Amino acid sequence: ATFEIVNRCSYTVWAAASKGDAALDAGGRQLNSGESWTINVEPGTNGGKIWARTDCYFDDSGSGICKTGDCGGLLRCKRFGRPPTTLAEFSLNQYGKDYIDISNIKGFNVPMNFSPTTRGCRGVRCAADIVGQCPAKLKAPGGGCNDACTVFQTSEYCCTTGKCGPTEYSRFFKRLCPDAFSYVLDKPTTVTCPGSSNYRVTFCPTA
Repeated sequence: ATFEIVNRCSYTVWAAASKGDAALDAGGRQLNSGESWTINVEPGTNGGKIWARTDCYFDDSGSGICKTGDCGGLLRCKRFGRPPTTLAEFSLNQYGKDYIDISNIKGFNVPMNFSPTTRGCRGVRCAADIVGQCPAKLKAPGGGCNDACTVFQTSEYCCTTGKCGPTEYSRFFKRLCPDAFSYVLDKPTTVTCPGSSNYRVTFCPTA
């Protein structure tokens, strides 16, 4: 499957793509404002994620650091990124269908639209100014808006036991972005697409 990743932000981002235990395609790449990078994701990929990283510095070997979404200091991500990270999430060719969503469970750093470029389903978007409106206690000093689990490490925010409910913090993310997961047990906003659909992830779709 192809995923065209487009940076419409006025700032550079370093896109990342991983399924947690491996990179998807090259795993990461710099996208200056306006640039597009198309990756190929193997059919059947389960639990894949794409996200933006901000304020990165990498040496000639591809090692360094980003202020949001850093994946073990690598330009080419092999693992998931450090919160806060707005997440485009997908599982492909799962009993014949693809499943996509956007999640704020690991916080928010950059607004995004995640849409199919082929027919059969709609896209999802979280493009509100979550960082600007972020509750004081969730503001990440390194940049972005942290989720409450990251900040407080409680069973209720992290849904450790699996019986958690919505919280004042999850409701903030949900109010700003109704179409993205705000906590682990949020009413699903996952979209079912035809198996083997193709997609486009756009950072700063509206601004």
